[PDB]
Amino acid sequence: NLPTAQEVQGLMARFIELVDVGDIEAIVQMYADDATIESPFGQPPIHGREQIAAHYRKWLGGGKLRVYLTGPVRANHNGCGTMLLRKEWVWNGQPCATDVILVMRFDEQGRIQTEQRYWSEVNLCV
Ligand SMILES: */C(C)=C\C(=O)c1ccc2cc(OC)ccc2c1
Repeated sequence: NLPTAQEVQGLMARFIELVDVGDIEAIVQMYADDATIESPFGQPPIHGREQIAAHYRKWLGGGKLRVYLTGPVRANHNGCGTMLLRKEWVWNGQPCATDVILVMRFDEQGRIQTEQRYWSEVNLCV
């Protein structure tokens, strides 16, 4: 009854494609109304399309954030998918780069219900 692996792959691919061009309005639509993006920093989770919109607006509004799909998009048949990305930007006045594993869980309507992210900071200074 949930989205097949192929659908998940396509959806996450499209998600990356939407992030690449900074289509925030389109991105927010891919999430469920009560979607949740858990924090990888031990903060309380983002919840609702409003907070998600604000989050993506904040982080993508600048345009100075690069995101590259490094690994292939994998997915099971439990409506869950995973992918490996590299994020590159600069906070304050210090260059920053990190590898990120995104895990997305889709609902029966094909929208993102729960999303998790796992970081691995890239060595740059030494
Ligand atoms: C990349 C430069 C940043 C993130 O991917 C990022 C930043 C902040 C949050 C907060 C949160 O819950 C408050 C969930 C995910 C992220 C992701």
